Amino acid sequence: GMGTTEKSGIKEIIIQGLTRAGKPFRPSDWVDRMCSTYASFGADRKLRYSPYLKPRVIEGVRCLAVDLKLKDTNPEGFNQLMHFATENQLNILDAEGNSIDAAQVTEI
Repeated sequence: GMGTTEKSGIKEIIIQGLTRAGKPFRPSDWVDRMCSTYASFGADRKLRYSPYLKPRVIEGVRCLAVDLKLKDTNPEGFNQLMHFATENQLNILDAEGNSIDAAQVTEI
């Protein structure tokens, strides 16, 4: 804010389920889809949502937390996950839940 916020040390982010217009995106299971989308069967024919991805609730809105470690191991995956925010125009937040841009993330 007209001060030194030259980058940060963000290591977890939260894609809000609420748009830049302040209204909540649909379907309400969008958060559940992004888990499935990166899941796999764990050799026992049950799906296993990967650890780098979990639902939340904040201010009553659902939203999806994302671990930045996934970018180390599969940067393409996390990239496409970030892009989904820009798609539905969701408020990209950080670990505290301040509204940020994706440039503050995929450059660490």
